[PDB]
Order: sequence, then C-alpha cells, then structure tokens
Amino acid sequence: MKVYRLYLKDEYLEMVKSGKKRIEVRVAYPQLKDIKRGDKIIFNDLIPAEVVEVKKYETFRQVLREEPIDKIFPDKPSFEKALKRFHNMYPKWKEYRYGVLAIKFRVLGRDKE
Repeated sequence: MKVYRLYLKDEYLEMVKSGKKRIEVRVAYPQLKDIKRGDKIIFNDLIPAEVVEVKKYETFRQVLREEPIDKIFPDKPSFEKALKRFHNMYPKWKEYRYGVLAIKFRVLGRDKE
C-alpha cells in the first residue's frame, strides 16, 4: 500500500470530507496514473483515502459514461454543461482535451458499506 499526498483546496477538499468526492477525474499522467487499488491517497495531507478501483479510458464522455457526474462533480452539472465545463477551464490555453483517468477512492473514516 502506497500513500499519495495530494494537495487540494479547502473548497474541493470539503467535498471529499463530505464524501461527495468519490471519483477523481484528471489527466492520467505519471506520478498519479501509477496509482492502483489497495494504495492510499492523502488529500490536503490530512484526510486519508483508500483506492477503491482504478480504470483508464478515453474521452471525457467515456468517464462520463462509466462514471457519473453527480459524483465526479459536486455541482452535479449537466452532461452538456460538463462538456463545456471541461472545455472552459483555462480559456487562454485553448487546445484539444486529453487525459481520461477515472480514479475511484474511498475516504477513510466515515461509516460506509
């Protein structure tokens, strides 16, 4: 079991604390994509989390197809809104989207199944 200390914002972290944050979508890339089931993820280096399952895919639609949006995102936007949202972040640096990794983690602490 490995530990991955990921620094997040109180805003986003909050969601993780609540549990709303279950599926973390973000460009695979190394140092993260390497992550796997059984490992542990420390958000904001305070709240530990266990890797439930790791799955790789392509096209946000894919992750949106397999994984929900209400989970991936707290605002629980619309499929169309999510598409734009993903194509909104950083306008200046506009370019074809990429990286489709669905990270499934289970916050340690609260009571669950």
